[PDB]
Amino acid sequence: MKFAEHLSAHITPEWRKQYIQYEAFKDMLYSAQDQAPTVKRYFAKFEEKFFQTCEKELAKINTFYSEKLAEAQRRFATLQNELQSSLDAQRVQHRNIKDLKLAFSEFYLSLILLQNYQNLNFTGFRKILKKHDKILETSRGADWRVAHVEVAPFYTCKKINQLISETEAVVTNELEDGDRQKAMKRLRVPPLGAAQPAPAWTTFRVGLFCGIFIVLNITLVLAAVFKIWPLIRIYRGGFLLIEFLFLLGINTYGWRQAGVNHVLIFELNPRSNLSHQHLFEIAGFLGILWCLSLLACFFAPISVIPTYVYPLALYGFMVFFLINPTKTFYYKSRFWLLKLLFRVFTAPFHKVGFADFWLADQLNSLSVILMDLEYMICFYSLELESGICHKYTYGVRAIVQCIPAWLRFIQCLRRYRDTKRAFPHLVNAGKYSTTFFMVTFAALYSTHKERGHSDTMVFFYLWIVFYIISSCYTLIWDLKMDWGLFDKNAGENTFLREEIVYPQKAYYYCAIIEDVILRFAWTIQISITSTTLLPHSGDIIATVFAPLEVFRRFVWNFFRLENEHLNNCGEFRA
Amino acid sequence: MKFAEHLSAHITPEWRKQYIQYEAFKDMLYSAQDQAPTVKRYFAKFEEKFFQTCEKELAKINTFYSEKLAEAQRRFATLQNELQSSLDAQHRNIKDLKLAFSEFYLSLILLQNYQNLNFTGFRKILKKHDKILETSRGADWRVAHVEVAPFYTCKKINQLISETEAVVTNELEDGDRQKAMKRLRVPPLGAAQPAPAWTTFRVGLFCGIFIVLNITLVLAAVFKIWPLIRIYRGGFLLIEFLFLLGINTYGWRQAGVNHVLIFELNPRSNLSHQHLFEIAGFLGILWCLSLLACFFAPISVIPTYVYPLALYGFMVFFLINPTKTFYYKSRFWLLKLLFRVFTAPFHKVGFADFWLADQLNSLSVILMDLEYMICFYSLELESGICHKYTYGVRAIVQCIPAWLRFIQCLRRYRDTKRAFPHLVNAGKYSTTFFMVTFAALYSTHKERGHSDTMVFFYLWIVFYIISSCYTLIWDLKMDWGLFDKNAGENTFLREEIVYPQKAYYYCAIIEDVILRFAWTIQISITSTTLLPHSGDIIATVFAPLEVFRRFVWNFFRLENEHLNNCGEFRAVRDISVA
Ligand SMILES: CCCCC/C=C\C/C=C\CCCCCCCC(=O)O[C@H](COC(=O)CCCCCCCCCCCCCCC)COP(=O)([O-])OCC[N+](C)(C)C
Ligand SMILES: CCCCC/C=C\C/C=C\CCCCCCCC(=O)O[C@H](COC(=O)CCCCCCCCCCCCCCC)COP(=O)([O-])OCC[N+](C)(C)C
Ligand SMILES: O=P(O)(O)O[C@@H]1[C@@H](OP(=O)(O)O)[C@H](OP(=O)(O)OP(=O)(O)O)[C@@H](OP(=O)(O)O)[C@H](OP(=O)(O)OP(=O)(O)O)[C@@H]1OP(=O)(O)O
Ligand SMILES: O=P(O)(O)O[C@@H]1[C@@H](OP(=O)(O)O)[C@H](OP(=O)(O)OP(=O)(O)O)[C@@H](OP(=O)(O)O)[C@H](OP(=O)(O)OP(=O)(O)O)[C@@H]1OP(=O)(O)O
Ligand SMILES: O=P(O)(O)O[C@@H]1[C@@H](OP(=O)(O)O)[C@H](OP(=O)(O)OP(=O)(O)O)[C@@H](OP(=O)(O)O)[C@H](OP(=O)(O)OP(=O)(O)O)[C@@H]1OP(=O)(O)O
Ligand SMILES: O=P(O)(O)O[C@@H]1[C@@H](OP(=O)(O)O)[C@H](OP(=O)(O)OP(=O)(O)O)[C@@H](OP(=O)(O)O)[C@H](OP(=O)(O)OP(=O)(O)O)[C@@H]1OP(=O)(O)O
Ligand SMILES: CC(C)CCC[C@@H](C)[C@H]1CC[C@H]2[C@@H]3CC=C4C[C@@H](O)CC[C@]4(C)[C@H]3CC[C@]12C
Ligand SMILES: CC(C)CCC[C@@H](C)[C@H]1CC[C@H]2[C@@H]3CC=C4C[C@@H](O)CC[C@]4(C)[C@H]3CC[C@]12C
Repeated sequence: MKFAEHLSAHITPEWRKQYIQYEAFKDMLYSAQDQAPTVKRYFAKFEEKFFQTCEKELAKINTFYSEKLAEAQRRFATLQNELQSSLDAQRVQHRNIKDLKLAFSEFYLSLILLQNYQNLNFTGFRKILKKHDKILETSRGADWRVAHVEVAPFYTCKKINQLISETEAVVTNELEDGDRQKAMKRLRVPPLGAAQPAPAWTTFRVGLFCGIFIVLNITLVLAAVFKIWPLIRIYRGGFLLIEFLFLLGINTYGWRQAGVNHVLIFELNPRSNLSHQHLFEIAGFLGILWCLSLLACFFAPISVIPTYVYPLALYGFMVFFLINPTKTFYYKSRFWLLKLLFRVFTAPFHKVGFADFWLADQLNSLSVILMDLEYMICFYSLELESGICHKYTYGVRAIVQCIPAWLRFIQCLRRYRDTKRAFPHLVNAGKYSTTFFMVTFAALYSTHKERGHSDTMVFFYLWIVFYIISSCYTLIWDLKMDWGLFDKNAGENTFLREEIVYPQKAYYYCAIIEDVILRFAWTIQISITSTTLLPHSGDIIATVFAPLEVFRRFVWNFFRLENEHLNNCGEFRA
Repeated sequence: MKFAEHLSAHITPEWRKQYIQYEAFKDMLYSAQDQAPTVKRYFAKFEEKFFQTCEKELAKINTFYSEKLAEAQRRFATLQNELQSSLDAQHRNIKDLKLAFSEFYLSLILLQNYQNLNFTGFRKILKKHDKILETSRGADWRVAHVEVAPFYTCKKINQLISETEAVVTNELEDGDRQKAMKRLRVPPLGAAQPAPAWTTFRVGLFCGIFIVLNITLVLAAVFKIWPLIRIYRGGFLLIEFLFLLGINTYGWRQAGVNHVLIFELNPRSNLSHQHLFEIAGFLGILWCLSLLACFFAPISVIPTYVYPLALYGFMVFFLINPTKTFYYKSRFWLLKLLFRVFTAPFHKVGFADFWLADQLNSLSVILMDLEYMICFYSLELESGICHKYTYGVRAIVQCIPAWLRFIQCLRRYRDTKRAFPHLVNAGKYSTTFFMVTFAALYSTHKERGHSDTMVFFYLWIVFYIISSCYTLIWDLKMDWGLFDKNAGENTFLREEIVYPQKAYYYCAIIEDVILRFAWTIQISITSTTLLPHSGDIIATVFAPLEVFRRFVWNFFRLENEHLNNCGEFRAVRDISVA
């Protein structure tokens, strides 16, 4: 019924510019009919111009299809050579054959993608020429389609069908022991992008969890206004995790809408990947659990059950929700996340891909959870001078604060060793080491504040200068090296890059301003939380700023993924 | 992919028997493949049997297609005659003719979809046979017979469709093709149309808020001047009825019961079950908020009694909102149906009017609560004067829905002139009048020294038994069409059942048996003062049960009505223009 929306929803992002400009053709036809008042001569001239544009688009489609055909043939030849080599070779062999199977599946997916490209282009050409015929009341569009479009190489080439059949047969005969069902179970390509909406049950569950979360938040606010353990420092981590999951669902939705191929960037399975709806569902469920635990703490209806059981259990459930061996709840994604976390926490011993660095950055923005965990350990170790945990600073607190920065710094060092490109990796390593310097100097100042060493005023100046250095370093890296903004090629996009996938420039400008403000706020919050510093209002400031840090990292995720998709800023791809 | 499910979802329900039996062919293919051990000759014999079955299916499909095409041509001829008559006459007539033309176009599109689906199924099943048998003879059979069958080689339907579009856009749309193809487009129909994502999200959000608010209300009641039960029972029953009606719509869609045709709704624009669910969720959210405000009374200045009224007022406004928003089409249709029902004698009784009258019969508790709240406001504002004593107006208001159904049955008898069904139904509704009147007489005479109260008590018990038996028998035999003599396998049922499980039918029968007596007891208790102590609690408990019973009854009555259309192969409405 409507081909503009169906097409745009089915466009392959990386090939967006190579499809027929159906919307442009619509605008051209509508404008031509709008200016219609000699008159027949003008109509004939418009017809000639329209069909010249059609020929140009058809030629573009043909050249793109020919290039993709050559690429697919080369890929098939390479895959056959690899299969022969693996067969000659036959733990390591199993991994090799699995990688070969994955490569064959990816190549088949590419063939399906280009077949869909061909079908969509032909359908768009036919529909636009039908619209031309209907608007201009002429039977010449069909003649033009039959004369050239019907005989165009892109529509008359069946090499892709033969390649698909050959790939299927080869996989079935040399990778699945002659079973076609198993081969097609992995080769089949379901609808991609936004073509397949999320299940109705998933959306209903997301809505149910959102409603329960909203009502429970209202109830919590009412209980707090009306109505032994620090509840803020125990529940801030959970609240931040829920907020991060919700903002990550928003990030995934925006990436899908803007054509940012985060599936390829994150190296996820394109045939089956988690969507924003599932992230919203998980965030809503975790928020429901968090709200229930906090309400139980506020009320404690059961006396036999101590209050401290409620927080622990909540966070225990969360742990049990992530390390569950059973294949019940997002098991594929949960196992992938577990592997990524293991790689990140063992950063120097694994090659650093985009996913590892991205998760390490997320942890950098989520250090408050580790700080709260360490504070809970301190509370259970000593407090259970009364408030000794938050009144003094120790090295363990500083190293716990710097753990995410340490992980990122070691990742950058490993990347430098692997690639030897000193500039980016070492500049990023220094950016992360500014965090170590700032935290150490803040801890020294806090320790010296208690005793009159006479060298506490000099430790404060060092902390101020290193705070400024770290803030400027992080902001510059975020604006220039992460988002790729402030580029010379952006003639029409001031303070941006040449190409921006997102619709509005206001998004980018507000992002720059918010990045600066919340970078300063994040540095301040890290300074406050790492050490005693403000002994009275520090906790409130940290609690207020941590959600702002999560929001800043969410916007940063948006723009970092955008830059990575447009330009290989992270150099994680060939 | 998954062509069996696609065929099941896209088949026209009334033509279910007339499609290619894809699942049956799959069964034959799988059974033959498993039975494979002389092997080649056995395979050839199975292939011959499969081709014979395919030939039978092709002949049946061709015959059905020819019959439907002939019906379409006759309908087009009649429509052209009506158009000529209208031209000779030359607003309501033009609108009715436009509706008839749109319905004919819908029927043509349905027949074309039937043809395309049958051909695609024939191709898919023959491809499956080729794959399983490792032979290409099925493709040859498809080419020789399926691709040359009259049902697939006849493009007369496309020409008829084009002629219909031209006629509509010329003689009705004033030579505009934009107004045409908007009245007659036939978007995806049946269960093949997914509901909007935002609608599902709103349904979920409303359900979650409703659940949490209900939990809060229960906690407040268990841990923390105006009868709240009477005030809010009507609203709770309305919310429950809306939720169960959404369930009814979902089940009708899944089972293929074409409620759209039975209710005479527009096939192109239908209210999905999720829309009903979200409406019920929002109404329940408002009801829970009002109840919580009554309980806690957060605003001291605002009196408690304002909270319910407002809610109900909003509810009324929600139904009365003249603005073209918030299901304005469905709301206006419901308002017209209600106006027809409450003025039954002066309007022709369709299925929708009788169905809504029955729904109101199951929802008499709302009217009773309204009357009680009128009495309380008039008199109370002798403690409990309204509750302790009853009057004739109470019984009359109780019998109102039964009066509506009885007069509808009388009108149906007057129109059709058939005396069995309509007058037996009228007697079954008059039993309610007798029972209510005798209950009221006994309750009135209990307080006074009539000296014949026991006689009226015995009369009330006799007529209560009579009414319960009458309603139960009518529900089981007439409404649900069960206990039919032609039931071969489905004992105590009819020959053909649209729902997957007969256990559902048996459980529904038992539940109706119990709940008809429960509903009669509830009506007796509410209408009079038989049980002044526990009567209110009994009525409150029974009213949701009455709504559940009228939900199950809706299921089975709609199934029974749809089976008649299935037998008649009537997939579209019969439009008459005056
Ligand atoms: C400081 C303390 C800890 C801080 C928090 C730690 C971790 C959470 C952070 C990020 C989660 C991953 C975000 C994915 C981003 C990429 C885009 C995308 O959406 O990708 C998703 C990946 O889904 C995920 O990874 C899971 C999403 C998160 C679910 C949360 C589970 C519960 C966690 C409990 C918290 C644990 C600590 C206890 C509390 C103290 C695509 O899924 P797929 O199925 O295509 O996956 C690929 C699978 N193949 C390749 C085999 C097909
Ligand atoms: C004693 C009090 C009685 C309580 C009220 C009981 C029932 C009213 C609701 C529904 C009855 C009709 C249902 C028909 C069955 C098929 C399912 C379906 O609903 O399908 C619908 C038909 O139904 C409806 O439109 C029902 C409308 C529902 C709107 C909600 C209004 C609620 C108002 C609340 C009242 C407040 C009272 C409180 C004061 C005490 C099909 O949708 P369409 O878009 O094809 O509609 C047709 C529209 N064309 C003709 C243009 C295509
Ligand atoms: O509205 P009408 O009745 O006057 O004519 C409509 C009709 O064109 P027709 O006369 O056959 O040439 C549709 O064809 P159809 O789906 O049946 O298909 P096929 O016959 O199978 O090809 C077409 O859909 P589409 O197929 O191009 O998506 C639609 O385009 P529209 O919504 O604008 O959407 P856009 O594509 O421009 O975004 C036209 O609407 P209008 O142009 O607004 O008036
Ligand atoms: O992703 P992979 O292909 O690299 O690895 C697959 C492999 O196991 P691994 O993780 O390598 O240790 C399969 O068995 P395997 O070792 O005999 O290997 P082969 O496929 O013969 O090479 C296993 O099938 P199973 O026995 O559980 O059913 C499957 O599990 P699971 O997700 O539940 O998926 P399902 O199979 O249930 O769909 C894994 O994922 P996927 O194939 O993508 O699905
Ligand atoms: O590869 P497989 O074996 O897993 O699936 C095959 C077959 O299933 P099988 O195993 O024989 O039982 C078909 O029926 P099915 O299982 O979905 O149906 P049920 O619902 O159970 O009836 C399936 O869909 P479909 O033809 O019915 O729509 C079709 O897929 P696909 O490429 O989309 O074919 P096309 O639609 O584009 O023609 C494949 O046909 P082959 O070309 O012969 O390989
Ligand atoms: O569609 P019909 O032709 O069968 O009936 C339409 C007709 O109502 P009638 O019976 O004559 O009283 C229109 O009034 P009219 O004669 O002044 O003018 P027109 O020449 O038709 O424009 C009315 O306003 P309008 O929408 O068209 O401007 C429109 O409302 P509806 O679409 O609901 O509302 P919205 O689209 O605004 O939300 C009705 O659409 P139906 O939904 O199908 O009933
Ligand atoms: C108050 C100010 C400082 C905060 C910074 C502005 C916020 C509101 C801006 C910064 C980046 C923006 C996002 C950037 C990209 C997208 C993807 C798009 O498909 C939908 C909108 C969405 C999701 C934007 C929403 C608004 C947003 C979050
Ligand atoms: C009270 C005791 C004796 C019996 C209770 C039986 C209830 C649970 C039975 C009676 C009628 C049944 C319904 C009959 C028809 C359908 C439609 C189907 O597509 C889904 C199930 C559904 C919705 C059934 C669910 C179960 C049901 C509601």
